Amino acid sequence: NFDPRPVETLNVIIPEKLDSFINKFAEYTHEKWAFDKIQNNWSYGENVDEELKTHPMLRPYKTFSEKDKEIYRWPIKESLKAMIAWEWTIEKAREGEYNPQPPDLSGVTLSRELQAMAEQLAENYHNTWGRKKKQELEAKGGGTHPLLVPYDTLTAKEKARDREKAQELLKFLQMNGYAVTR
Ligand SMILES: [K+]
Repeated sequence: NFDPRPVETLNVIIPEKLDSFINKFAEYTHEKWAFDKIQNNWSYGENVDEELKTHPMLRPYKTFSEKDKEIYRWPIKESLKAMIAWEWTIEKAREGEYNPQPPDLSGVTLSRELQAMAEQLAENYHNTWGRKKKQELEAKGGGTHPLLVPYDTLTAKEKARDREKAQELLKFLQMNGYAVTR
């Protein structure tokens, strides 16, 4: 049985001094996506077109409106607000380390303790998805979904996407010299 309760972020305020990290990481996530698109021969085009493989977001993050940057910044803000909600500390302890070439995060090793923190983030992403999914199903007439179970009961394969998202955030924080502790 599954009763997902993602942490409540609505009144959680991110400190001003994280705004710079938020934009850098948003730019990173856009570049990564763009890089993968371009490797499959997508190119800029005014419209999204699956036959022609064009996408209007295939251009520099720097050239976006605030609305389009927000596509990438929103989910990062939601992750940071969950961490702040859980009373984790995020502090800049050290100095940090169209043709997108985003940094490679393959070589970033997270401590066991940060990997443990990634599990709480992943479970929260799963609970956010599961709560939204229950609403979506009810709005459409009812029905079910095989992943509407507690995160801990998921298979390793089923957990991967939420683990990868949680690891990417914690790796980019580390790379930019942030210590994350609880
Ligand atoms: K970019």
